[PDB]
Amino acid sequence: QRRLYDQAKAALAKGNSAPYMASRSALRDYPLEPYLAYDELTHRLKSASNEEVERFLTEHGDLPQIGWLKLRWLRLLADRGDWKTFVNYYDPKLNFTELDCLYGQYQLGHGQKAEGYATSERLWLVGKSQPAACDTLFGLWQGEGQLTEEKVWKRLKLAAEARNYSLASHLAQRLPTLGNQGALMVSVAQNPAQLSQTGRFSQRDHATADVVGLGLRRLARQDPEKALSLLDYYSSALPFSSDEKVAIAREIGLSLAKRFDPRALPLMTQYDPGLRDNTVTEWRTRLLLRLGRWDEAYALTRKLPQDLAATSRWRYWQARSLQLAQPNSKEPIALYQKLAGERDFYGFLAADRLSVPYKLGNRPAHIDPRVLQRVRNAASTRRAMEFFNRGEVINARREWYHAARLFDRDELIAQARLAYDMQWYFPAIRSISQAQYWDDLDIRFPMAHRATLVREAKNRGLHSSWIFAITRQQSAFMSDARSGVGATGLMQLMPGTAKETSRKFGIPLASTQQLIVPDVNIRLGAAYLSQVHSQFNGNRVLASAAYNAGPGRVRQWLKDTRHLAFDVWIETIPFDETRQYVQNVLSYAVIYGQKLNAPQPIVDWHERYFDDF
Repeated sequence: QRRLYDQAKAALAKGNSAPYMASRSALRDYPLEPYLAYDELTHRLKSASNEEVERFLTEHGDLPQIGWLKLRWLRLLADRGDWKTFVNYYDPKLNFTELDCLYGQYQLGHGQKAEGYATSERLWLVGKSQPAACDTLFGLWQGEGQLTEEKVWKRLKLAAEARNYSLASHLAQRLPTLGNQGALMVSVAQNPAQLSQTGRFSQRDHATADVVGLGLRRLARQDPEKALSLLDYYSSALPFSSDEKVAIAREIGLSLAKRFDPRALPLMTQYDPGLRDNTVTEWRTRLLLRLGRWDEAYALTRKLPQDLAATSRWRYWQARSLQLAQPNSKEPIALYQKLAGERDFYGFLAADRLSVPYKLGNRPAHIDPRVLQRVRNAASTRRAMEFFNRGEVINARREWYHAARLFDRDELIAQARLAYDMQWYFPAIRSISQAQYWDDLDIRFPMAHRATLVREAKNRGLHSSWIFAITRQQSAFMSDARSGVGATGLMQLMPGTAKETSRKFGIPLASTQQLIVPDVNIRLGAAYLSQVHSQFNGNRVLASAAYNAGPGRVRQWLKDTRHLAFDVWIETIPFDETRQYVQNVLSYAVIYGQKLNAPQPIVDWHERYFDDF
């Protein structure tokens, strides 16, 4: 009929299961019933039989939350010493370190000594604190003389790299001979500038080298110039392995290169001449492009390994570096023509360099309805469908992601289309993306919140395509999206920025929790957008970057320039996030330009060259 399941759900959270038992067989057919079964079993888990739990795991092993039952149940199996059953259900792919440490204890108590050692070492060499279950394991492992001073030293080094200094220190008080260098590693990790006192760190042993090597790699982040100076000294003074040296040169080189210091080039060249490190290789090339050294850039683009060379990034820059080095050569038009077909930032630049139309080619997928029917009738779908109609966004979203976890390519696309048809845009975007079917531009770039975006764009003299592109990159139309560091909503406003932006523009805000309202979020998003637009003279390349990284960052990336090309500037952005972000926004603006029937070239005329001059 139509289900008052909330009676039973209210009974179970908290206390009593009597309504669920009464109701149960009316809900034989209802899809969310097994969430009730789940809690009913979970509250009495400590006294449920094996055969009952095992049976629940077979019948409902498709539930998003089934892993938590396995964790709670396997704790009991270990306490009770019922290892036969523990091992039948312990799954490493749950990623529960409590369980992995429990499985280590099994290994050691049941003959598998080599494997238990290896398990213990694998969980010991971690720079953060581990569960209590692992203390028991590390106790046992130690009691078979495997916990050597070398390994407590190695974990100490990981902990200092993780900046977990209370852990790092506990470990330093456990070094029977190296306790000096342990204390010295923690000092240096906290302030690596102390390495200027070279007399204090010249004790010629491997432990001292470990402290100096860490110190130099950390110092390289904020003072790469000082660290470059000190490298020369310390490499003579101390027994660095060849790999320990290249690891230091890597950080010093990368940090110098991101400040556009040409002293990075000889260092990078000497410590990675094989072009083994992709990141060193890309920034070596980027630094050359910044300095106008086109020939060297070009030579370098020709040496790249297969996996870099195959990218659109370095196909482009091979072509453009040649065009810059040899303006009169025609080898670059061949290279651009092969690339101009790709629907991607670099492919658009290639098409822009040839003055030829961009290639979009919207081509939605041939789907078998026998596949569509199967995915529409899957238990996980039926449940997710029902959570959507109930208002529970997060539960429906949880069900959706988790079913997709094991769907093949055909099924994922079927899933994608089902979500599009509901106007449920972010999950369609998400599913089609993990399907890697990129040609369906209707699903990938839908016109969601069009009224509200097109309105607040005209409001502030901004192009519709550009606001469409920002919110697509920032949220992908998840109205309640939240980032790792607390940026909130469709245009990922930062609580601190939202506060400023509210105050300035006379747009009222109740709270950070109100950033989830589309109409609120877009007003003060599009406000802050026009501000940074105006701060950089209508330059969407600069203005975009500012939106993601702060105008003071963008100002720093503009000193001291003179007639810098826009593509070289974008390519040489120090932050990987902000570089990718800018590239995506500019690309998405092209595409939403076509879909809004207000064409947008990859860059405007006035954006092509800029400087702080």
